[PDB]
Amino acid sequence: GRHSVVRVEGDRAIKQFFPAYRYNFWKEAGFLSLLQEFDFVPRLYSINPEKLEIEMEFIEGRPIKDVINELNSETIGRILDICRKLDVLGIQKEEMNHPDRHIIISDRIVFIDFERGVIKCRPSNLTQFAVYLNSRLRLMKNEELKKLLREYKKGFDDESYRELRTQILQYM
Amino acid sequence: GRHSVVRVEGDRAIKQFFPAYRYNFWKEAGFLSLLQEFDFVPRLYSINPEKLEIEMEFIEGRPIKDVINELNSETIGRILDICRKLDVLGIQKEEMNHPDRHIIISDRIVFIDFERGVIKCRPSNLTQFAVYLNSRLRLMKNEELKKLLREYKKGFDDESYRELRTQILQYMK
Ligand SMILES: Nc1ncnc2c1ncn2[C@@H]1O[C@H](COP(=O)(O)OP(=O)(O)OP(=O)(O)O)[C@@H](O)[C@H]1O
Ligand SMILES: Nc1ncnc2c1ncn2[C@@H]1O[C@H](COP(=O)(O)OP(=O)(O)OP(=O)(O)O)[C@@H](O)[C@H]1O
Ligand SMILES: [Cl-]
Repeated sequence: GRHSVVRVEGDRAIKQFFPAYRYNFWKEAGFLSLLQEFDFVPRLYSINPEKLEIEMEFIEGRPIKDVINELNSETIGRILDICRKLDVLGIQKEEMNHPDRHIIISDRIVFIDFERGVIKCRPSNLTQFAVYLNSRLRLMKNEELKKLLREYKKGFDDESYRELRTQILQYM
Repeated sequence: GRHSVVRVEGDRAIKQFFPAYRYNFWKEAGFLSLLQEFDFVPRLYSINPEKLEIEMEFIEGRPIKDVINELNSETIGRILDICRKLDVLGIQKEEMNHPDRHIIISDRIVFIDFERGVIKCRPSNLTQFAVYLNSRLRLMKNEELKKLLREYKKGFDDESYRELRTQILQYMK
């Protein structure tokens, strides 16, 4: 169930939303704009509301699904850090338990696809990503995971994050 | 000390940010985009990051600074409702205690200037705007307002919004 068609021209990815998804067009544009101050989203080049088209930087890399088993704890911690950033910012990207196509890995790490984003006081980017990570790497038992995730969600502060971070990385 | 120059071509306001305020260009673009589903912001037409330009709908109306003392309580209540809507959405627009130039009034009510916005769990749109209103209309003592605004921030649900809305409007001439 897709909301858009993405084509590539030169160095740009052009995402054209179907007309029934104008709502998602604007959230994609909005959250990409609000995240330009950081290095973990594509550069945004243009919006065209009449065509529901967003033109942005094409990110060269591998999607997380193709290399998840080869990522070192270095790189996993950098991804966890980005999720924590989104949590702190108030942006619930959604589908972070299925980031398969939406984390692009090279020398850098870039997230794509913000069209389902919503603003939330306590987003679920880290906890959703943790579920995906445990499903793919089988780092621990679900109950142990929910213990750590309930601890982070209750505290939702840097201390609670640093504890959860090191605890996920230790299972690697 | 402004962050931009705004010019008008046809029915469009074109806001061009100075290069030192690229950061604010993106917040203006972002929050206008996130608010296009609502009718109280300009339509956004285009962004040009190389020029730090945003092209948007020109809003015809009178700025609130020019009509505040003549606005009726129904109209004030509509403005309060828009501040509440931003509160519920999580968008702190900032400078709502100096909205003089940034609320444009006609048959409709439209807010402009989101370049200083920030996401917050409990924004201060309504609480800042209440201070502007008390400064211009002299509704009550500063201490009374401050109690009412803390009660709103403590509750922050629809019922406690309605209470603060009523408490503010009841004092109007
Ligand atoms: N900036 C980009 N750089 C590189 N590849 C991109 C970029 N944007 C999109 N793509 C590619 O295009 C695909 C489709 O884009 P995207 O994932 O944003 O939408 P989708 O999930 O297919 O559709 P929707 O979310 O609208 O239902 C991505 O999975 C990715 O392979
Ligand atoms: N969409 C619009 N429709 C009509 N007039 C507009 C619009 N956008 C801006 N203006 C006019 O241009 C003026 C300047 O724009 P704006 O206040 O957004 O930016 P600014 O002068 O850089 O302010 P600040 O530095 O406080 O952000 C406004 O006070 C208003 O008179
Ligand atoms: Cl009246």
